Amino acid sequence: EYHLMNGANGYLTRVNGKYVYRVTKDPVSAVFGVISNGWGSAGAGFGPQH
Repeated sequence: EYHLMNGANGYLTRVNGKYVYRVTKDPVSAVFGVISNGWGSAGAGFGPQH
């Protein structure tokens, strides 16, 4: 086939996209962001969202 026709490794490549979305949604990603950023809310962001 040809990539122009439909695109080789198109849907397969996007498979990782779903995993990324789930990871971002999870609080784990937020932790990496807060820790990496080095800036804490110390008010609302800090602790449970509630």
